[PDB]
Amino acid sequence: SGIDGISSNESNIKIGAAANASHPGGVAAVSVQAAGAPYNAFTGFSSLKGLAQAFAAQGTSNTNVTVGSKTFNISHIPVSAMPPSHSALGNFNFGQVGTQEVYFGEWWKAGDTPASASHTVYYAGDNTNTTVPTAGTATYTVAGINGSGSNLLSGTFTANYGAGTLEGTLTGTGTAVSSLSLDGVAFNPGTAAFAGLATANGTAGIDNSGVVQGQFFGANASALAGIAQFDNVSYNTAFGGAKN
Repeated sequence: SGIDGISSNESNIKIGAAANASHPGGVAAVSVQAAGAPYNAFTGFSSLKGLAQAFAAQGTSNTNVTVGSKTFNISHIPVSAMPPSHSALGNFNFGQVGTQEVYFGEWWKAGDTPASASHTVYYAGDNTNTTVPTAGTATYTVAGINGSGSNLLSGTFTANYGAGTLEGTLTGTGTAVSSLSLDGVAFNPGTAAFAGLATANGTAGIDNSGVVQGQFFGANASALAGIAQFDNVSYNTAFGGAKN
């Protein structure tokens, strides 16, 4: 019980819980494993939102973005906008699913781009209260991050709880990925973790090498989050969704 999540490269990014919290295990956090001490500590995403607000005049941003009926708080933290002593922490773009304890995002090393091998995607959320129905259907409004803090992928995912399948496609402009389609993404009915394959289209053409991993979160599966990794790392994407 507590924070669950996945990173596409644990040499660069690990997810966990913020230490010394009022809710041990309940505050989603991220560690830049690519950095040495003291830059590799686990920092709560909530604190990173605060930094993205605090450095806004220098080029970071924190914005409540509406996608249909849902709000996704987006934090954009490029190395170029942060003081030199923060260069080892690298570049972040991440989102929060509403006010739920569910975060999803990406990272890459200082001096790299999202096309570089260090492009890493992750999600993190509190599993403590998660339950998933064993029957019926629901839809989610989903936002995706792919190499940008200003242009998001968006779409609707459909959860078939009786069949144990998650289906749908995200689309967007201004990112390497133009469309991302779940292929056989599935879960045991009544359980939270899902995985499968994916196909992206975009500025490099079709890439069907995608592997998707994620999970439902919250009472009655009020949210979901996950990652999609491809042979072409510029297509690596993190996503989060709120149940409609």
